[PDB]
Amino acid sequence: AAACERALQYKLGDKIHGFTVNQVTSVPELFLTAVKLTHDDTGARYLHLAREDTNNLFSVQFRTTPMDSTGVPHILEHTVLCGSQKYPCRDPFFKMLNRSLSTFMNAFTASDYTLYPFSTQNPKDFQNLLSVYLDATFFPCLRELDFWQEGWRLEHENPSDPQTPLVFKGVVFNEMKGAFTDNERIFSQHLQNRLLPDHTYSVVSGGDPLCIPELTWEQLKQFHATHYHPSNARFFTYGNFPLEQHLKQIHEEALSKFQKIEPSTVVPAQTPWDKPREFQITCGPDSFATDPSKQTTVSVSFLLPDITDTFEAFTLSLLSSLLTSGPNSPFYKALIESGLGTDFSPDVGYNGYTREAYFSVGLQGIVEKDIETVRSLIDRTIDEVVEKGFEDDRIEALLHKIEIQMKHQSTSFGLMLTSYIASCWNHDGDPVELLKLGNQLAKFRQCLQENPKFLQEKVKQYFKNNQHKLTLSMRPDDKYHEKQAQVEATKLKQKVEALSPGDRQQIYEKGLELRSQQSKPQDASCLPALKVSDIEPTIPVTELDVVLTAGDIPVQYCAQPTNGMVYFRAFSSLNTLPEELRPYVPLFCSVLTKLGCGLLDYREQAQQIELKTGGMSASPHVLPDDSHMDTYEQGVLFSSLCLDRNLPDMMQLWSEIFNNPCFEEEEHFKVLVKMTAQELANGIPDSGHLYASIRAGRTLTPAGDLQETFSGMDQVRLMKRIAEMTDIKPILRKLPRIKKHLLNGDNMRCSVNATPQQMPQTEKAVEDFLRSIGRFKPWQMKTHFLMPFPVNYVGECIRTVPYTDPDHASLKILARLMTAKFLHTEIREKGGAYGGGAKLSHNGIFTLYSYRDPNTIETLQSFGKAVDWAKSGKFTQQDIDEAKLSVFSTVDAPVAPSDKGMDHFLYGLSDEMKQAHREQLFAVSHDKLLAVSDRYLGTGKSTHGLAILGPENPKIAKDPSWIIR
Repeated sequence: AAACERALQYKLGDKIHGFTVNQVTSVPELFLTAVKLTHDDTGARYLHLAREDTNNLFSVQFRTTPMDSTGVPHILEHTVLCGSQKYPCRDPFFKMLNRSLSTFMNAFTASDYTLYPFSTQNPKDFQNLLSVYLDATFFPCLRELDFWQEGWRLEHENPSDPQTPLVFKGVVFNEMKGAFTDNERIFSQHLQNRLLPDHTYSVVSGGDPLCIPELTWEQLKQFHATHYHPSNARFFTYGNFPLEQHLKQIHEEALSKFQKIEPSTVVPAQTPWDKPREFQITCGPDSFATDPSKQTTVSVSFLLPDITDTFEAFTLSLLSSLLTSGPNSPFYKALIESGLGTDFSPDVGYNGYTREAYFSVGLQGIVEKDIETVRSLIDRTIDEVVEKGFEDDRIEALLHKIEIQMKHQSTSFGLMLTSYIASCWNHDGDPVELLKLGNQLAKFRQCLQENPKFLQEKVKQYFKNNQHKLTLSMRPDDKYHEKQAQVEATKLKQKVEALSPGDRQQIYEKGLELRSQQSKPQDASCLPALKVSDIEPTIPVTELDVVLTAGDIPVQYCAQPTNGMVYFRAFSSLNTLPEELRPYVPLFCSVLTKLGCGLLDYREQAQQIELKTGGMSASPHVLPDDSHMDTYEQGVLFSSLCLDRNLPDMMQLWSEIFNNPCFEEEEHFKVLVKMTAQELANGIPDSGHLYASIRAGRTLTPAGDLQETFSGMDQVRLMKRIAEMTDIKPILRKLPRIKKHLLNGDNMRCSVNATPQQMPQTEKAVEDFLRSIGRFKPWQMKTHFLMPFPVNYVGECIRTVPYTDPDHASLKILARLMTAKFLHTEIREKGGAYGGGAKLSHNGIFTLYSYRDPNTIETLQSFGKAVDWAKSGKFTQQDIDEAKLSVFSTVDAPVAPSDKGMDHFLYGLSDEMKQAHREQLFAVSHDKLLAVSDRYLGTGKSTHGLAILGPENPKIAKDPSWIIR
C-alpha cells in the first residue's frame, strides 16, 4: 500500500524499458526510496524518488553551456515553446493549462541549465503532459519565422512603409535592453564575469544587445540538436504513480528515435588567482535616488570550493549565512550600522548557482572616496571574526533553521527538491548526498564538538588566507546610455549597409507575414485533453483515530509521512466570551505569544521560539456549519510547529502561555501594536477585494458579520484607533479577561499530526499538557469607503444554498463557467481591469468581485449582462466540460501533510460528505444549470449585497441608496 515498500523491490541491475537500475537507497528519515537509472542506448540519467505524495512531479533538465554571449539558451527556450511536430499549434505551455488538471507548469533558465517541470495528480493527465513535454522539448517545429519573432530581426518602424529606415526588433532583444538599463544586473553580471574569467561563466548568458544579432537560424538549429538531445538530458520523477508506466512512455515515445552522442559540455575548474584584483565599471544614474554624488557601489568577493564536495559546500554555505544573514551578523553591525551606505551590495552572501560557488559582500550608496576605507573595514571585520569566533546560540539557531527549512512540508515539495538538487546534479554530483541531511548535520555537530576552532580555521582559510579576492567598484556617468546607443547605432549601420534590394524586399515581405502570424487567432484543438471519465470517482480515504483523553477533550491523531515533523494544533471556542470583548481578539491572538512567559523576558522568549519551534501563531477563525445557513462555530486557532525532539519544550512553552501570559509588558507592546497596525494599514489595496467581499457579506448571515468583526475593515479601523491611543493601559486590562474566558479547558479540542513512529511519545506529551492546564432576515446595504487609491475594489454577494445541498454543486459549476467565459473577457479586454472574477464560498455565499476596475456603474452593468447571459444558456457542452475540469482542479487542489486532514478537524466535513459533493459535481447537467440560473441569480429572486472600496466618485455620492461610512 505504501510507495517505498514496493519501491524497495526494485533490484540493482534490473532492465526496465532500456534503463538499468544502478543504485537503490532507502531514506527512512525522508520517507522515500531513491532509484537511479540510466538508459543503456542513450546514456540519459533518470532519478526516481518514490514517496506517498499525490502531487506527482516530472522534471527534465538540460545542460546548456554557452561559449559566447549570444544568448542561445534563452532564445532557444523561448523558441521551443512555440510549436512541435505532432502538435503544430502555437504555445503548448500556455495552451495546455486549460486542457489539463495540472497544479504547476513553468520553465526555468538558470546560468548553466534549463529546467522544464510540471506537476499533476491525475495519472492520465500525467501521461498527457508527459507526451506534450517530450514532443515540445525534443521535436519542436523550429521555424525560421519564429526565430525572427523571438530572437532578433530588422523591422521598419511602420511595417507598411518600406522607405523608413530599419531598426532592430525582437522580444528577447528588448528584454536584454531592459536588463542592461538595470544597474543591479550590470553589477551582478560583471561580478560573475570578472570573478570567473576563464570559461563559460565569463560571458553574458542572457545576451549582450551589441553582440546578440550575430546569431543565425542554422546555429540555433545546430545548438538545439546538440544540447536538446536526450544524451545531454537529466530526467526526474517523483511521487506514488507506478514507475513502469512512466518508463514505458519515455521509451516508446522519445528515446527510441535517438542514438548515443557525447556532449562536450563539462564545465572545467576555475584556475585560482595568485593575487587579488581590482576593477572599475560605469553605469547609468538612477532617478529614484535622491543624492547624485552618493551613488557609488563597491563589493568584495571571495572564491569558494565546488558544490561536488557536499560536506564542504554545506559548511561554507552555513558559514556564509552565519556571517551575513540577519542584523546579528558581524558584517551587518560593521557596515550597515556604520551609516556609510543604504543597503548591501547585489548578490550578497552565498552564491551557489555556478559550479564553484562564491561569496560576496559590499555596500551600495557610498561616496567614491570611501573605497579603501570600506575595504580596510571589511579586512578588520574578518580579523575580528578570526580573533573572536562565534557564539553557540547563533550556531544552534542556524543549524535548527536549516534543518527546519529542509524538513518542513510545503505543498510543492517536489519543486523544492528539484530546485535543491538541480545545481549539484548539473555538474555531475550525487543528489542523494544532499538528501541525507541527518548525516551532514551529525558530521557537522561532531566536527564542532571535536575541534573548538573548526569555524575559525575555516574563516581563516577561506577569507584571510584566500588570495582569490575581487574588489569591484561602480560609479555612474550621465552619458553612459547615450554612448551605448551610439555604439549600437554604429553596429546597426555596419549591419544594414551590406543588404541588397532583394534582401530588403525579403525582409519587408517577411515582416508582413510575421505581422499576420502575430495577429491571426489560431487553433489549439490538436492538443489532448481530459474528459469527465479520466477524473477519479473516489478520493483515497484518510485514516483517522480520535482518542478522548483527560477526561473528555477529544484529540485527533493522524499518522502521515510528515518528514520527521510534529504539528500540534488546538481550537478553543468563543461561546463563553462576553460580547463586548469580541473585536479585540485579533490583537490578543497577535500579541499572546510575543510578550514573554514566566522567567523569560520577550527577547529570550523570541530566542526560544526561534531556537526550539518552527513558529507559534494564533489566528481567529469562523467555521460555518455546512447544513444550516444560520449555524456557525466561532473560536481561535492555536497552531504550532516543531521537530520531534523539541516537543516537550514546545508543550512547556504552551503551558506557560496558557497559565502565565505577561499582560504587563507595555513598552514592547506599544512597538508591536504600532508595527501590526502599520503592516495591516499598508496592505489594504493588495487584499481590497477580500475586504470588500467581507464587508458586503456582513448583513447576509451571522458568519459574515462575525467575519467582518474578526477580519474585516472594522477590525483594521479599530486596531488603528487603538494603536493611536497614547495610554494603552485600559486596553491592556481587557486582555486578562480574554485569558480567563478563552484559556481554559472546558470547551477545547485538539489535533495532532505526526509520524507514526513518534505517536506514543506524542500521546504522552499531549496528555501531560492537558493535565497541566486548568479546567434571521437579510437586508440590503451599500457602502463606499473613500480611500486615496488609484483603482477600485467592487464586491457583490448573493445568498445561495449551503454545501450539503445538492444545488451547491450546480451553483459552483455555474460560477466557474461565468468566470471562464464572460466576466474575464468583458471586464479584462474591454474594461481594462487587472483582475476579475466570481467565487462561491463554502458557507453558501455567492461572491462577485472586481480588482482594479476604472469604472463603477459599468461594473454593475456587466453584472446585469452577465446574469442575463447566464440565464440565456448560450454556452455549449464543451463549456460544461471545461468548467468541470476547472472546478475539479480547484476542489481537489493539493493539501500538504501538515493540513491532512484540516477540513474534518475544523469544518466537520467527512470523506463521506466530500464524496457526496463530488458525485453532486458529477451529476450537474445543462438543464439544471438553466433552472438554477432562472431560480436564484435573477433580480428580485434572492437577496443582494453591495460594497465598493475606492477613490471619490461624484455620481455615487448623489445616490441616496448608498451609505457612506
